[PDB]
Amino acid sequence: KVKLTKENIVALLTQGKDLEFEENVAFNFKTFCLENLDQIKKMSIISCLTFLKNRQSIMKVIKQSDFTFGKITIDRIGATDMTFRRLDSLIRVRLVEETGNSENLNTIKSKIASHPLIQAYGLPLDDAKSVRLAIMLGGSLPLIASVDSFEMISVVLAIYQDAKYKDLGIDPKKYDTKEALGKVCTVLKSKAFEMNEDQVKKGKEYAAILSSSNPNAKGSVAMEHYSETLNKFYEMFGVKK
Amino acid sequence: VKLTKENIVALLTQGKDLEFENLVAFNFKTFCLENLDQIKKMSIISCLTFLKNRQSIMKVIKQSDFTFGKITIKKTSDRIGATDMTFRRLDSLIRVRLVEETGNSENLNTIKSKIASHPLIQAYGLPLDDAKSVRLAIMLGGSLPLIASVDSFEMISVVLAIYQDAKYKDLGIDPKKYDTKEALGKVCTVLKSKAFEMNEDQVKKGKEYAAILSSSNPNAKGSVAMEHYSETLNKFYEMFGVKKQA
Amino acid sequence: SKVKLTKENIVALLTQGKDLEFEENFKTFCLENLDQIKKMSIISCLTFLKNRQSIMKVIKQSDFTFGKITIKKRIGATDMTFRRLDSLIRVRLVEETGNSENLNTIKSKIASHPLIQAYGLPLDDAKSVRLAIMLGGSLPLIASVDSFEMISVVLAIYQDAKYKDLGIDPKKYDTKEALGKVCTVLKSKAFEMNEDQVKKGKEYAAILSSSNPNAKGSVAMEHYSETLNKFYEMFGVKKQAKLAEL
DNA sequence: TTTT
DNA sequence: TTTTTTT
DNA sequence: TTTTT
Repeated sequence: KVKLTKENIVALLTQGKDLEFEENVAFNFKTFCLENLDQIKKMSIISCLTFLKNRQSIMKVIKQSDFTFGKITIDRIGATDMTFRRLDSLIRVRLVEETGNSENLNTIKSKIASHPLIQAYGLPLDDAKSVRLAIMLGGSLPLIASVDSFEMISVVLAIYQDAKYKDLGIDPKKYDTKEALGKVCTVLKSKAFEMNEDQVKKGKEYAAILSSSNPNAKGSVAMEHYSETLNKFYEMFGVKK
Repeated sequence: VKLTKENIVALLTQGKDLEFENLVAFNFKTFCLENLDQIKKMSIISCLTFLKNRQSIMKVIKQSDFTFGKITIKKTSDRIGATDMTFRRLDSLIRVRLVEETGNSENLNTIKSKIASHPLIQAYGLPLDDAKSVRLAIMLGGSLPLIASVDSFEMISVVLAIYQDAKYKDLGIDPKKYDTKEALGKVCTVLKSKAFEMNEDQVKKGKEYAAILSSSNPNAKGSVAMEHYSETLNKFYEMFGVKKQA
Repeated sequence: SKVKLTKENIVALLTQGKDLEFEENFKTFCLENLDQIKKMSIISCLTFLKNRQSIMKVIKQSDFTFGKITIKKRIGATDMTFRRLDSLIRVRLVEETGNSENLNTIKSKIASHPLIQAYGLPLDDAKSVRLAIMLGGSLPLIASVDSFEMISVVLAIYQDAKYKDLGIDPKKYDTKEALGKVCTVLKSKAFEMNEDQVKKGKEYAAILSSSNPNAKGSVAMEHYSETLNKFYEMFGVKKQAKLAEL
């Protein structure tokens, strides 16, 4: 029995030797969060929301080459290392904190109505919890779930994305929506997180806003615009609209 | 500011408030007007072959960067430009090209004969008598949201979209692979975006197509299980007790 | 007129006014590179299967090179891919079940693999062990190797039927598409299922029928199975109820 | 607006 | 519903 | 514990 590594896999396939892989250190993002979060709080709240909006756009440019910003620069990742998903996740955790201040919250909610991911969910933007979910959308749920009080909002969003992946236009091949939820629970069990009635009810408040979201708007305002004519064709075919 | 690497380093390193912009506004009708001439250089028999072998042809194109003539599919990733050529954009051009040829008697006759053996055809039990019926056949399997933006193709798109929506069970359409409500929903967005109005002429035109669809004899399945294989496959489903055959 | 479907033929289809038609091997790939994999230990092979998913991520980490062979992660017909490696090893392992002593080693070791026991597959004879080697493999690839046709397509059907019981996610693995691809392979080699091949298939199907399938998602999701299911049903149909006070 |  | 990181 | 819509 040998530790599962990259150099062992090349030897597995090239040698007549009998090899097995131990399976059975430890990275904590919450601990990582406590460190680098102070550094991201020096970012402007506006600079953070631009990051969320251009996430995929910013990502492609960063992946062009070794990307260096300040003293940190973004294939086995060390526990102190900064990753794009880790940068994204810090920025999201940071922003949720600002939803406790009314002045920042108004700017966030208003600007947060203009995200590409937002409106696609058709998520209602009413209270602070409504804003936090918007900040949550598109983030690395396995990472963020490890931060305290972020456990339920993470696993709740994970299930909704798993359930409604079609409506949300989520390609299961591009994004494994089951695996994501599977990973979240792995993280919660590592912190021995237990889901009590308070956490579950807290989750249900989160869950409510997600049910009230409307994943497809444009396609449902044009259909009703032509519904008089559309329904006349429905009727000729089997069933009556 | 324009999105660059130096603006991103300033986003993360400065207490300054920064902004940048994302996707490309695309209009298939314009794309069609441009690239349709390049597709007119294909043989009509070659076009129907493309349609008949759609899935097979796609996979080969998707193996690598595919270049033909001036056109290149550029494989995938980095999103898609409004000027760029895609497989679906290619497929839809070929269908649009074919539908125009239905104004010609000799061409109408060759297509009608050649397209009668396609797998998607026969699955609909579509009768091929007149020109309008043949257009519907060319239409089958095509990207209705793309083709609908092209002039005069609005009604045939939305009527077929609704029919697929009503008869999606009879047609053996998997709701997970193809959301038949979403598809109709996209077509109307396209029609509404060009301010298409359904007057009595268009509605009357729509009904001419719809008539052809009621008279059609829709058939589920029509997959790649041989007439030699259907008999043996279902014995095993029954062995697992999961066959509905009788 | 009728031509083989290739990349140069598709360019000729689109760029030439000539009339072209089509009208429709890994086995060859198998005969070549399998000898490279035969130097592996049978135990090393079973380690590969057991640790399939984990090893894959390490391989997908970068361009993976072992011996003369390298996995990039475009693909040549001769290039080696992860699935091609996995399928080679599974074919290799099936050959070794023709030897009684090796059959014991495989039977003993593979009895502890996660996919087995999830199937609740009983391990008695050689044919039972082959099905065990078969689990999780690429059915369309392995189907192209001779004499692997029936075990491939029978297992493909069992999975299409029992995907619910096996805890198989239709989103991650299209259980119909897989079956569809296997038959496509059989038709491409013009495979015929006579009474004997079906009799052979029925022998396999029997063993899968005698199996008792029990699957649960990973380790942690089963630990949280009681609380998790409560959340799925709240996102069922459509509901917008808010909860106000006065 | 994509290997539907 | 052959080629891919498809439980 | 990664460029996962």
